[PDB]
Amino acid sequence: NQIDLNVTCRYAGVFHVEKNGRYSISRTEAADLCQAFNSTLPTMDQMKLALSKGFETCRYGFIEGNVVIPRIHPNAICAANHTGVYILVTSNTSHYDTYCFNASAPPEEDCTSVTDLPNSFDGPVTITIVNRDGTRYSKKGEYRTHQEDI
Ligand SMILES: CNC(=O)CCN1CCc2cccc(N)c2C1
Repeated sequence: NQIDLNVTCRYAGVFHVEKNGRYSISRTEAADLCQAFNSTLPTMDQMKLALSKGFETCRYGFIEGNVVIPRIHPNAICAANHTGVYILVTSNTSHYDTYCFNASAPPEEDCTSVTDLPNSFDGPVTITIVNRDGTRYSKKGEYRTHQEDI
């Protein structure tokens, strides 16, 4: 009973989280996941500021209201070569990664590891934070508050 959470650097408090390295987070689960990081789904304005500080990914994820990919450099296989906060318009499906926003993070690029899941609750799941440099932090708990997500 195990979940990997792959996390990025924070940029103006905004970071990306993948569950088990595959698109697998619902909108409800996304909010709960950010809450476990003492974070919220970013607003568009928060994401735009993060982008301006150097944030980009090649993965769709929830923010408040939309599913997006922040892009700095044009890449043909990431958001069809777009730059800026690319907004997903048309999709059949409901499960993505998520972005999260931590107000207490540093104001610009913070490429240190994440070493805590401070607001996880009691539960049976081994949850492992996996940093891009491979650094891991594990704890037993839960973060999902909606039954349909478990
Ligand atoms: C096109 N696919 C991607 O861009 C996936 C990027 N993933 C790849 C897997 C991974 C593992 C640990 C931490 C992080 N941030 C990541 C990021």
